[PDB]
Amino acid sequence: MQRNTYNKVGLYILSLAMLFVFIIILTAKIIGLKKLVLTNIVPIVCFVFFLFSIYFYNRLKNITKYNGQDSVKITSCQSESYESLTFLATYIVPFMGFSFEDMQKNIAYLLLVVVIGIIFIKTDKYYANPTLALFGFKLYRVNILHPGSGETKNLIAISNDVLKVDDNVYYSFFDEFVFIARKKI
Amino acid sequence: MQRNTYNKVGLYILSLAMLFVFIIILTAKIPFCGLKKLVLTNIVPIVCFVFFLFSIYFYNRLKNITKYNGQDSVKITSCQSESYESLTFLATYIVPFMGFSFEDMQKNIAYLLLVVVIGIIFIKTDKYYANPTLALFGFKLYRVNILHPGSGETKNLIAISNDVLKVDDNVYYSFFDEFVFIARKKI
Amino acid sequence: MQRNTYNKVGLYILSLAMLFVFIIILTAKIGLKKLVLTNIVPIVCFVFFLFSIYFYNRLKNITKYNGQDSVKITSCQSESYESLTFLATYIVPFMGFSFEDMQKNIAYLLLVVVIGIIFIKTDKYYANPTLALFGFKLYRVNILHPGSGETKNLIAISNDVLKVDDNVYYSFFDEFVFIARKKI
Amino acid sequence: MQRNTYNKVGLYILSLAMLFVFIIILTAKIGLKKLVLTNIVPIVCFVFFLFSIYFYNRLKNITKYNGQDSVKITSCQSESYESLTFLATYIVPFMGFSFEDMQKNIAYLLLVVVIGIIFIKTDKYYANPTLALFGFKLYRVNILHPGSGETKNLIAISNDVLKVDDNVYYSFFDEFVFIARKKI
Repeated sequence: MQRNTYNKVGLYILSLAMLFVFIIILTAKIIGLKKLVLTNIVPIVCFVFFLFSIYFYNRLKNITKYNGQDSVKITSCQSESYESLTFLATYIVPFMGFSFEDMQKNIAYLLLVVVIGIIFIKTDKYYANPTLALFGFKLYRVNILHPGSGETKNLIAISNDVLKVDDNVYYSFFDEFVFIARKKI
Repeated sequence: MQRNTYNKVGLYILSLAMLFVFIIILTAKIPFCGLKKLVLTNIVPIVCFVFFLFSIYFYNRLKNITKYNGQDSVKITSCQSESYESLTFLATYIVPFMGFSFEDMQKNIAYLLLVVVIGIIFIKTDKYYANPTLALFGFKLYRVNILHPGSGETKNLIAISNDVLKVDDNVYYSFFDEFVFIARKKI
Repeated sequence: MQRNTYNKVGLYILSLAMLFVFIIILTAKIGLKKLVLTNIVPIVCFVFFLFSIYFYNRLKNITKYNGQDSVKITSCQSESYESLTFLATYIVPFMGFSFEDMQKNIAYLLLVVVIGIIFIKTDKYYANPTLALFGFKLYRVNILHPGSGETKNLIAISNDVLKVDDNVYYSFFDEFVFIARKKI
Repeated sequence: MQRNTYNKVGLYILSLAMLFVFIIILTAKIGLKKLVLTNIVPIVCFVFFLFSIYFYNRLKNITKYNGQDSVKITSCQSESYESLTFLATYIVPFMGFSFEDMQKNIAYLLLVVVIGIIFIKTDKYYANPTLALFGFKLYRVNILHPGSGETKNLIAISNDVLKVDDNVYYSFFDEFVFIARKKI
C-alpha cells in the first residue's frame, strides 16, 4: 500500500518539473545575503522541488536498470497516443503570476498544488499530462500475456521507447493498471 | 421538483467546498495585534464561512441519505465502468483567477454573480456531476443499467457511490432525481 | 450570403451578451459629462447589449414565422454535446486578465471580432451553453421535406424538446442548420 | 528527416501569426532609438510576423514545386475536428498574461517554446483553428499512390474544397501528413 503510493506521486512531481522552472524566471529580486534570502524566499523554497523531480527522474530510469529478475513476455501492441492536452489547461496555466507579492497569498497557491495532488492521483489520469511527453514518454495500450498468470485486458502503459507488435521484451510492473516497459538486448 | 433542484445545488456546494476552504484561507485579514473594522474586513471570509458550514450540513445530509434504510429496496444488477470525469469543469469552476481577487468590493460581487450564473447554467444543462472534487471525498462515477422491482430495465443511467461496487451485485440505492441516483452496498 | 452570415453571427452575439452584462457591472466606475467620458466602455457594451436585445427579439419574430415557411420534420435523435472549451475561451479570458486601459480595450474588441470570425469559419457557432441558458437544446435530426426528400442527420437547434416522428414547425438558417418549433 | 522538421514547425509558427498582430497593439508604445528601445516586444514579434508571411509564400512554393510529382489520390473522407483545447492555451492566455515588466517578457517567451517542444512531439500540429483561419479545411484521407500501396487514414491539409473519390493533386510536409489541392 505504501510502496505503491510513494512511486505513484513521483510521475506527478516529475510532471510538474516543467512548471517549476518558471518561478525562478518569474521571481527575480536581483551584499546583504540575509536580505536576498528574505526577499527571494520563494525561488529558494521551490528549487528543492526541482531537485526532487530530478531525483525521481533518476529513480524512474533506475527501475529500468533492474534487469536481473524481470519477466519478458508481451503479446500484441496498439499505439493509442491520446496524451490529453486539457491537463496543461488545468494545472500550469492558473499560476499566472504565481508570487503576487504576499506570502499569505502564496500559502494558498502552494495549498492549491497539493490539494490537486490527491485529486489528480485518485482520479487515475496522471499518465496523460502532456508534460510527460517532454521526456519522450510514449503512451499506448497493450494486452500482454503473463508467463505465469493469464491474459491482460489492454492495459495503459507509459515508456520512453517505441514498441513493435508482439515484442517479448523486458518491463517492470507499476500496478495492475499501468506499468513501465523496456527493450530486449 | 424543489427537492431535486435543492439537492442538485447542494451537491454543487459540496463540489465548491474546497474552493470555500481555499477562500477562507485566501482572503482572511491579518490582525497582528476596534474589532468591528476587522469584522468589516471579514465580510467575504464570513459569508464564505457560512457557505462552508452549508457544505458541512449538506455533507451530513448526504450521509443521512446513505443512512435511510427503512424505505430502501435493493434490486441492482450489472456494472459498467464509464468514468468520464472531465477536468475542464474543475478548470472553470474552482479557478476563476483562483476564486476572488482582493481589490474592490463591487468587483467581488461581480465575481459572486459570475459564480451563481455559472451555478445556474450548469444545473440547467443536467451535467452537474462533473468535477473531480467529488472523487476527493472518495466517490467514483460509472454508468450501470438497472432493473426496477416494479418497473422494467433502465436505459444506461448514471450512478454515484462511495463504496466499491462490482458486476451483478444486489445492493442498496437512493433516489436523487428522476434520472441519476446514489447507491451503496448491501450488508 | 449577407443575411445568412448576419443571422449566423447573431447567435454568437447572444452568446457573448452574458459577458457584456457581466462587464457592465465589472467596469462601472461611479456636470455629469466627466462621468460619461470616464465610463465610455459601459456605454458601448450597453449598446452591444441593446443589439443583443434586438437580435433576441429578431429570432423571436423569426419563431413566430410559420405560415409562409415550410413546416416538415420527421424523426428525432439526441446527441447534445455543447462542450465547454467555447466558454473557456470566451468568459474565462475576460475575468482572467486586467481591464483598465482603453488602448488595450481596443485590442480586446479586436480579440472579439477575430474569435468571432474563427468561430464562424470553422462552424463552431452552435456552442457555448449560454445559448442553452435561453432554453435552447442541441440535437441532430434527419428531417423529411417531401418536396425535396430525406435529409441526413443535420444538426438542429430549438428552444423546446421534440420527440420522434412529429410534423412540427421550423425556420431555416442556411445550407446546414435550422431553428425548430412545435406544431399546433 | 532534416527538411521535414523545419516545414513541420512552420504550421505552428503560422498558427501564432495573428498573435503577433495584437502584441504590437497591446504593447503599443507609439535620437529616435529611445522610442525603439521601449517597445522591444512589438518589434521582435513583427519579425516573426514577417516570418509568418515568409512561410506563407514558402508553403505556396511547396504546392507549386514542379509537375513530375503530385500524381494521384484515390479516396477521400472528412473529419473536420479543429479541437479547441489548443485554443485558450496557445493564442488566448498570453493576453490573459500581462506584459508590463522586462523579466517576465523573456519568461513568457520560454513558455512559447516549451509549448512547441511538447506540441511537435505529441503530433497535434494539424488541429489549430488559427491555421484554419487562413482558408484551410482539414480532413483525413486514405490515399493510394500508383507506385506504392494503400496507406491507412493519414491526414490531409487543403485550402480549396475537394469532393470524394477523385484523382487530384498533392504536396508533402513529410511522409505522413500532406498538402492537398485540385487537379486542372
